[PDB]
Amino acid sequence: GKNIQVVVRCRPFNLAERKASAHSIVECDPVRKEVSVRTGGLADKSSRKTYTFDMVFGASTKQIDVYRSVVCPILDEVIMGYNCTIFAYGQTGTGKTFTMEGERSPNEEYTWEEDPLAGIIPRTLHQIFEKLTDNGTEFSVKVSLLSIYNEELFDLLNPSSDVSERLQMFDDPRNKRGVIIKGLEEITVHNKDEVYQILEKGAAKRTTAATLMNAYSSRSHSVFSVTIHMKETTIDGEELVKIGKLNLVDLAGSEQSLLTLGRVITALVERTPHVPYRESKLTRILQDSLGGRTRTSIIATISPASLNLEETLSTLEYAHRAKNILNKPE
Ligand SMILES: Nc1ncnc2c1ncn2[C@@H]1O[C@H](COP(=O)(O)OP(=O)(O)O)[C@@H](O)[C@H]1O
Repeated sequence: GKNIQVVVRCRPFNLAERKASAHSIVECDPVRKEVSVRTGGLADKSSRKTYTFDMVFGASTKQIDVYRSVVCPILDEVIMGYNCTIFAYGQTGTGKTFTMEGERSPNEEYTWEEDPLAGIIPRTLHQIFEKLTDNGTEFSVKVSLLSIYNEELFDLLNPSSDVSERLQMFDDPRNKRGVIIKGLEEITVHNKDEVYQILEKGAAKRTTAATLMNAYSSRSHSVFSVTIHMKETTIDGEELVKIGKLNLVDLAGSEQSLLTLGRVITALVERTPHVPYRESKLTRILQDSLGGRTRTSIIATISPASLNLEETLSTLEYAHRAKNILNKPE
């Protein structure tokens, strides 16, 4: 079965949309894995758009269910020493941050499974520290967070010297599918909770970028990379080294790297040779994590409000395009 999982997640009405007495036009059916939009400016009951995906998560879907479906199979591959990428795609205010970062529950117990509102990124770190420690495998975990705007790279974690300088990138001679981003701040994570500091720094930096770059907030991609270094011995000296990399990507709604990414995924899905990784910064950076038949995931976040009709249709079309799944009968 395809190693490229494409899922749609529709959030619930917030409260503001409630004040604007927003109403629903999106029809979620997680059993048939279909999401339908009911069009009609002057009220239409003779044409509704339906899409099918690998998974459809309605408003009541809890974080752990999204995580268990999308991330678990993938983290499995990363722990085996492979490179994988999980994308979050959708316009602002649809649910990427909630899905990718979520809400913290400090002062509480845990188990990567019990955290009620933790997002993919924190929960991933949470499962990593729990899984590898229970297994008794020696490991280290470092992370980076870069931004892509107007096909230029920006380090969102570098402490000093960080008010506008670009990161440079060039292929590196010993992994033709990889590239080297010199100067890219890589922060080592000693315990799961340390990720919150990182995300805040990233967020602050992102807040500044917006005051310098027009529509940054809606035209930037972020790649949050977590590298896992593992090693197990055998009281004989036999060492097994595994280095895994998981890219958590936040894609800006289609309201360049986005164009090339859809052609690459489509190409991987259709098995067309010559996947155009080189035609954008994002696809060059992730090339080595969209390698063999590695596992890939794309979460499309949408709003259930009629007011976002066009945006939802936009997001859905893109997800549908990346991996075309034929609608079932009836
Ligand atoms: N599925 C959800 N369940 C409860 N609240 C959600 C859910 N998804 C998003 N939200 C809420 O929406 C807002 C966050 O949206 P956000 O994730 O930032 O969207 P985007 O990723 O487009 O920026 C907060 O109110 C957050 O609590």
